[PDB]
Amino acid sequence: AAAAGPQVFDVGPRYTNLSYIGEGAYGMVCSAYDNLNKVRVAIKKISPFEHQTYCQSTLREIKILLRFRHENIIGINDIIRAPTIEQMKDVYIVQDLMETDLYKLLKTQHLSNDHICYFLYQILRGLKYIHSANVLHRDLKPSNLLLNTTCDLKICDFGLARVADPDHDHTGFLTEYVADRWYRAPEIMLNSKGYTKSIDIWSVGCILAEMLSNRPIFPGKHYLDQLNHILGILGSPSQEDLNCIINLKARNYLLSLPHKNKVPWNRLFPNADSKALDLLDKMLTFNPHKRIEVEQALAHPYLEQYYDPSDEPIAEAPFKFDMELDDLPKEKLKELIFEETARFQPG
Repeated sequence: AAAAGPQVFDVGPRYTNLSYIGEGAYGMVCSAYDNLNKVRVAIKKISPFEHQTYCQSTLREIKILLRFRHENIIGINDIIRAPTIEQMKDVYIVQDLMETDLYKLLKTQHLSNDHICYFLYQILRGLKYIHSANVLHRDLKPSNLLLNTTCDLKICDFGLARVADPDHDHTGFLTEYVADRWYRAPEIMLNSKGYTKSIDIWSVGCILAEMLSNRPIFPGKHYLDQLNHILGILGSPSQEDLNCIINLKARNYLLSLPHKNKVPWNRLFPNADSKALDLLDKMLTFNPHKRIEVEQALAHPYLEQYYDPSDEPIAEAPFKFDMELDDLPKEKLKELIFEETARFQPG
């Protein structure tokens, strides 16, 4: 067994010359030389079978990523696992090596207006496809946008992804949420479980603002501070937008807040392309009903150099039904991961 930071990292014969490249969610990530494609690849070791929760996320991410085929979504090249359920303790997911991500890039690098435009285009092109598959990403943020040396962008990390369920999206005030606070739409704190496509557009809006300045636009320190950051820039919601929040604890909370006026995008982003700010305004709209749709954002003037709807494909095979993974035991989820990974096996 090849070892890395002496743990097992046992990746076939086909993957040699291993380099540790950090610790992801369900285990260790390395780069490795692929002997059959003569390219270096990324390999993620996953060890989830002890915990029903880890099995859930692992299965959901593998099902989604194996069904999707899109230039702007990370693909699975290979899956290495034992030939039997009994011997399967770990799963290794092989993907294209991406030298960096937008989080790492924004920490040190100024983006040109052309880079911001091209990166935003790729994000929306990939999100069009996800949404067309009736899937919500629910955790879009810079660190989940992988980049290579020629600025190709790939969305990753479908750990929080769900089948869209706009009809069952309503919930109480202060409902607990897992996804990164700074990219959460205002409605997640108010009355939304985040089962509508408009939650992803909000996160993309936050990412565009972060690309314009190299700083998060809404870095809230706690759940309610996230709302104060949002309303500090957008201003107090209008009567119309409030009238759409029927939940009394959420409405009366917003009514308790001192009045705030909007901060103009051009004051926050004096260097920014006016078209980028128009589109940003439309993405960071408080009312999710009035928020711009992914396809409208691709059609916005800011993206007119790239916009080509014939080359912005939609999914052949949407997830029409909810993935009822929450009440399956560990053991069934391990069998389903085994079945889902079976196409990569010799034979």
